[PDB]
Formats: sequence, C-alpha cells, structure tokens
Amino acid sequence: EEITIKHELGETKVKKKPEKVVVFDFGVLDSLDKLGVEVTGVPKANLPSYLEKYKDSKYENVGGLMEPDFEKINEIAPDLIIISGRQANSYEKFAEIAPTVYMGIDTKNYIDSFANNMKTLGKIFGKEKEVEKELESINKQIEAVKAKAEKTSGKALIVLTTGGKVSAYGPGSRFGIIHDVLGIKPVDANIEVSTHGQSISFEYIAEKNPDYLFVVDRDAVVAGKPSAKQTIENELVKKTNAYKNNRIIYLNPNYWYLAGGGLISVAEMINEVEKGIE
Ligand SMILES: O=C(NCCCCCNC(=O)c1cccc(O)c1O)c1cccc(O)c1O
Ligand SMILES: [Fe+3]
Ligand code: NI
Ligand code: NI
Ligand code: NI
Ligand code: NI
Repeated sequence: EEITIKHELGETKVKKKPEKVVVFDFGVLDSLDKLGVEVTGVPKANLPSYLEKYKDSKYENVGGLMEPDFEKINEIAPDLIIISGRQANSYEKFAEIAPTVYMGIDTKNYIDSFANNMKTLGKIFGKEKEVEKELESINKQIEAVKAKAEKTSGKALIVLTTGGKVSAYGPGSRFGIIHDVLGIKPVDANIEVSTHGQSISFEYIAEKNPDYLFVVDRDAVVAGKPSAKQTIENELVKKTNAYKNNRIIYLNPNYWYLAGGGLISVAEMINEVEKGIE
C-alpha cells in the first residue's frame, strides 16, 4: 500500500512500512528508535552519544551528515531515505537513488513542523497512535515548563561556542523553542536568525546582562573536543547575573545541535530547559 508524501522539497511516493530505511536526520532516527521502527543505514560518523547503538554492525554505515556515501546508499537500494536541512542541497542526488522525504523544522512554527514530521512517520510506518501518545506527553511537558516559566521573569540568552568564538540565537532560530514554545523571556528578541548563529563578542553578553545563559558546545560534537567552559567562563562573562547565580546552563549538544526534532530529543531538550531554571 503505497502513499504520497508532500514536503518542503516536493512530493514522494513511498511504500507503506518500507523494508530498507536510510536516515540522515538524528531527530528522525531517535523518533524511529522511540517507535520500535527498524532502520538499515545511518551516518555513523556523527552519531549522537544517546544513539550510539546505531554503530552496531547490524546497521549499514552511509557516511556522515555532510558526507553521504552515495555509492553505498545505491548498493543498499533503500525503500526510503529521510533527510533534513544539512542535506537539503543533495535532495536530487538522493531522490535519484530512492524515494527521499525531506523533514525539516520550520523554526517559525517549531512544534507544528515537529508534529507533522512525526505524524508523517506515523503514516509511513503504521505508528499513528504511538506518535499521538508521544506528542501528548511532550504537550504536558511543555505546559509544565510553560507554567514554571511564567512563575518568574528574568531574561535569557542562547549562545553557541566553536573554537573560542561565540554566536547567539533568539526567537525563531534553531534554538528558539526556549523562547517561542516554553515561554522564557529573551534578552534580545530581534536576533538575526542564522543556522550557525549571529556572531557576537563577550562585550555583547556582559551588556544585555542575562539571568540565564544557555550554552551549546558545538566543538564537543563537531570536533570531539569540548570547549564550552573556557570560551565562556572568562572575566567579562563572569560579571553577569548568570555566573553569579550559577545559571550558566550547558545544553547537551548531542541532543541540541546534532539531533533535535525527535520524540526523544525534544523531550530531553525541554527537560534540560526545565532543570536549567529550577
Ligand atoms: O548547511 C549546513 N552546514 C553546511 C556548512 C557546514 C560546515 C562544516 N560543518 C561541520 O563540520 C558539521 C558537522 C556535523 C554537524 C554540523 O552541524 C556541522 O556544521 C547546516 C544546516 C543545518 C544545520 C547545521 O548545523 C548545518 O551545519
Ligand atoms: Fe552545523
Ligand atoms: Ni512502537
Ligand atoms: Ni563507501
Ligand atoms: Ni560497497
Ligand atoms: Ni490525540
């Protein structure tokens, strides 16, 4: 029983319950994990800590997030390839091999895109109720943090560290869920939305003077070398409220940077926010 999927990059006809599934989005991979859905191929080179089981030799290595092994993908001859924003530009290449669905998060409507992505997996795999149950759990999660949020005021800044440099995310960004969904107040509400974040210096941080400084150590997951500490915790940063209040919250980059938009990653993401402000 074939079905047709509409997505940002077009329309794909897909066999229901495809036998061989290749996944280039870790959110999706953690969602299929979460659902008991079996995958064939993953890019093992960038696997998140929490998805380390997909290193097993039962799974085919199809390369890296930025470096798909196209020849290997061909030899697998998958029934479905699922990609996201990091591979958007290779859509045609993938679609040439096998039916390819694109599943990205619209950051203007994080939760709505998330839900539709998940519901599309529900459809493809016959997992509609399991999906709805998980969507419901995250909804209650949100409301709770949404209450805890409104309890207090105090403004938040979201930063990312890569090689001693630091860049910022605000509403509508890849990390906007903090502001947009969970109801934390942004220290700067008009931050130019950018996939690796608006470049800034410490001069900027110790100015907007946030109560909460959410940090994402990019180097921990792209270099394998955590830098987040030393980049951040320096004189000019330490002057802030957040360092004095011990509210510099290092967010887990395995979830936040390599893998969001999945049943597991979004639940975990929300929990790191909750704990961050309790
Ligand atoms: O278009 C993208 N990157 C192209 C430029 C990347 C230049 C090199 N990057 C890395 O080495 C790297 C490796 C693994 C995961 C990443 O996100 C990385 O950026 C991109 C899109 C959505 C999210 C991202 O994050 C991206 O990057
Ligand atoms: Fe990146
Ligand atoms: Ni299941
Ligand atoms: Ni190869
Ligand atoms: Ni081969
Ligand atoms: Ni329902």
